[PDB]
Amino acid sequence: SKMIAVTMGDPAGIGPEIIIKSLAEGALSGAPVVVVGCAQTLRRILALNITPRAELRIIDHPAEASFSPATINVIDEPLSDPQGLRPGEVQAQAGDLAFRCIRRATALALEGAVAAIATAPLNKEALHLAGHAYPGHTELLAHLTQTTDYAMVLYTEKLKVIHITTHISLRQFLDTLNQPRIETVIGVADRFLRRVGYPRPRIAVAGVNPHAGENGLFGDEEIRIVAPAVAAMRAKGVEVTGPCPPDTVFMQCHEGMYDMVVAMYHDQGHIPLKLLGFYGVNITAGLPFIRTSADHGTAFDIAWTGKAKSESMATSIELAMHIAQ
Amino acid sequence: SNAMSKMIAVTMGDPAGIGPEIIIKSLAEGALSGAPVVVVGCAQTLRRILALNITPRAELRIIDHPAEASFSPATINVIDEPLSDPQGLRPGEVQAQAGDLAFRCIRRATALALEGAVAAIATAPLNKEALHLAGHAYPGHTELLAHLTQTTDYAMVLYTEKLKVIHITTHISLRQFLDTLNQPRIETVIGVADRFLRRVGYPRPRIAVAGVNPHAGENGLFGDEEIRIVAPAVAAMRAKGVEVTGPCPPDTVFMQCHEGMYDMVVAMYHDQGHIPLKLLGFYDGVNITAGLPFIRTSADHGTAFDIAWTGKAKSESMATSIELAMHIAQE
Ligand SMILES: [Cl-]
Ligand code: NI
Ligand code: NI
Repeated sequence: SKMIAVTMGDPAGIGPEIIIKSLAEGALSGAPVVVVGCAQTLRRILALNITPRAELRIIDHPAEASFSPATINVIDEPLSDPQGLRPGEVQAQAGDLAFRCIRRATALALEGAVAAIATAPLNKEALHLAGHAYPGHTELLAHLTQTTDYAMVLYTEKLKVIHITTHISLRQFLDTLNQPRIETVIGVADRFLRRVGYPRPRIAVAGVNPHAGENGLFGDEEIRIVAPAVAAMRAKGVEVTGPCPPDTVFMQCHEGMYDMVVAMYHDQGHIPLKLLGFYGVNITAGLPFIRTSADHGTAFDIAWTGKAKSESMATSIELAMHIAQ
Repeated sequence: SNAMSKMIAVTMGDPAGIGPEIIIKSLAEGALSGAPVVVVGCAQTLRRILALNITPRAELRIIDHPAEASFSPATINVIDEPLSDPQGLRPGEVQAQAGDLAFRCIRRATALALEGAVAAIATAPLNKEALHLAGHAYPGHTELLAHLTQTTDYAMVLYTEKLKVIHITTHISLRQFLDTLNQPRIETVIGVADRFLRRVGYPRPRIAVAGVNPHAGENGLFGDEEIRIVAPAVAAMRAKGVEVTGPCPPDTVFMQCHEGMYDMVVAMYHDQGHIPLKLLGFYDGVNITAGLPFIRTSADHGTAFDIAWTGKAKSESMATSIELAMHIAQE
């Protein structure tokens, strides 16, 4: 039984309650999931009657987990002051816990004690206040695993995408586009797909401009940057093609012509995925293990009220499990 | 005529291209057999195509005016706009007489649409080089139609029952889109969208405007086009009573429209609007040139001189464009 670790995230946010909701009932009840988090915090949430009931089984190591419906196995990573934590506020002890849970889960994944991680949201202000000077999970995970090259993947059965960049302006994407990064991401895609079991991954690389530039009629990015990256990776034995017209390449992948598309920018890849009804499926590819997450924040405005939806947390756990098993 | 609806015109386009054969295939059989469609084109060219046995059979009914049409299955009503030398025309070659015909059919059909004799035009493709060689200095249909109807403000619409999109920009580089994005154009396109949908019969169209940057900028974290250009356009049009909202995150706005939250999305650039439509299966690129005084449609195919007059060109997109023109024309 391949296990998933789930990190608590910021305990003052919605992470604790969406973890309990995800694991206490429904499809993931009794699933092989180990929570790395503050057990006392989980108990405070349970006492507020804002989630289904659950028994906690505290453990020291994933190999000591015992899975059953309505029980949550927890490796306790304690807050310094669990009873003093205030809901929905930026607190150093909360940012510190978010960091420590990621650190501990990462160590377990690197040892092979768990197969993958699914992360609950952290608050970057609190993370920084606690002395952890990372923009977010991605840079922290990269540091803890000595991973230089990584990229965001959206993963569904029929359409998979990996992104050259994500949360930057469209203009910045154009002004930073570069051949080394595209080659790197093609390589990350190939290794990622091999590791999920595709012996000979078929990868398509999207162009930048309409019609992939129509032979230079629109822009020069395809001839000067994208096509040379494709050629270099084809020479290195990757089954990669492109540049491909953006408005047909995702369609082609969805129809089974390719296993994954390399999208040039956030919306190029996100628009098609979310239209197909995937509004929990993001993977940080390139790390030594699979890491999933949801696109939502800590939601301090509603934290500890039971209003936050747990579906994206559950979807991220399900995805990690699916790939691991 | 014996139409039970408004009629539309179909223009032949460049006769040396695939226009003639895809018109015949569209109208001679299948869904549009007997439909209230009048072809404006060179009848002798259609007869040359029929004699090549590269299409289904069809009887031609030549007429002088749409009101004199008589619609029936496997018959095509044609207002004959003749080539200067129909028997000398060569398939799949740039020829002045072909460009001249393409122009004349558009001119004649436009006059009929403006007079109300037909309610829309669906165009077959023309060849720009031939159009220019015939002394008609236009990049293509859109500019020619805009000129003949004195239309300044227009935009490309993709139309399905669940997802409709109108474009700020289309065939330009992403960099040129970013360098030329301006508030007046966005206001104009919102206006074109509102008028188009009200005409269709949506008294209070719900229009969403897509952002430029991821998360529509995320309150400025990922760029400022939304704050400086797009949001002011939306506010200006809301002040004119348009039910317009945005800027919206690009990766959720098309999905929301598709789910029924909005009637139409204003897309900022070509791929932003084209990726979602082609993913849902609409790969033919049928589109409406919105803002003209009448409905005009077309498919995204060219003249395909490589296969012209061989019967290999697919007619499905032509048929879909005729069907869409006919449908939208009924409002
Ligand atoms: Cl109308
Ligand atoms: Ni995002
Ligand atoms: Ni196009």
